[PDB]
Amino acid sequence: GKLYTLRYEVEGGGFIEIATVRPETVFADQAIAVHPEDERYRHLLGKRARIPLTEVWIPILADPAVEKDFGTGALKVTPAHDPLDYEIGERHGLKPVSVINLEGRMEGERVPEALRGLDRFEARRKAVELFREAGHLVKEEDY
Ligand SMILES: C[C@@H](O)[C@H](N)C(=O)NS(=O)(=O)OC[C@H]1O[C@@H](n2cnc3c(N)ncnc32)[C@H](O)[C@@H]1O
Repeated sequence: GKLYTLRYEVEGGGFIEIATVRPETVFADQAIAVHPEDERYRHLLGKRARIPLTEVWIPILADPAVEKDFGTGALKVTPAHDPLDYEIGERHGLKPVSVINLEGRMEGERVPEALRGLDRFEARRKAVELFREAGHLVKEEDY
């Protein structure tokens, strides 16, 4: 597998970078969480970030469960698809949004048209290319 670092547009200008090994779940993001003491993102608390390939904006919020040394230190939170995110979601009242159905296929208005209906694994590969082509892929690392 690979680790992808994506740049999400920030309200007012600029970007915040997030790392993930599950690029296909980006569309289910409900928040970007950062540790309240992280100087890299403190000034972004309270502003919003736009999910790549969508017109959806999500809050950049503070949560002490975030590890500054993991990934970029900025954690994309998808309550519907990760157990820790679910807890962050509970702490902040986030609404879980799922973009992968029980049969394992991508679904939902927030999912890019070219990805709807694809099985999760093919969607992962394709999502990376859509991100790359659109200028959201900062980098990729091999395990
Ligand atoms: C699917 C995403 O929405 C999910 N947040 C996630 O991180 N996906 S992941 O598989 O790339 O990440 C693996 C695990 O490491 C956790 N993790 C990654 N970065 C951090 C961080 N900076 N602080 C705390 N946990 C982290 C993720 O929440 C998840 O539990």
